[PDB]
Amino acid sequence: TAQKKPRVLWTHELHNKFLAAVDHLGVERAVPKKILDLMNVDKLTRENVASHLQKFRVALKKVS
Repeated sequence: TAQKKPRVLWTHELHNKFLAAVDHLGVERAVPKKILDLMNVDKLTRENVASHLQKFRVALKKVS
C-alpha cells in the first residue's frame, strides 16, 4: 500500500534521502559523487545531484 511512481526524479521522497545523505556527510564536504551511492536510484547519476547543488549556490547569490 503506497504510491507507485516510476523512476522517481525529484519528489518529497527522493528529497528526504538526498537531505539526510548530505547532512550525514556534512553539506560542507558532502559531494554528489559519493552521495550518488546514497541514492542508489536508477536514472540518477552524480551529474544530476551535482547540478541541483550548483544551482542552489546560484539561488543563494541574488536572493530578494
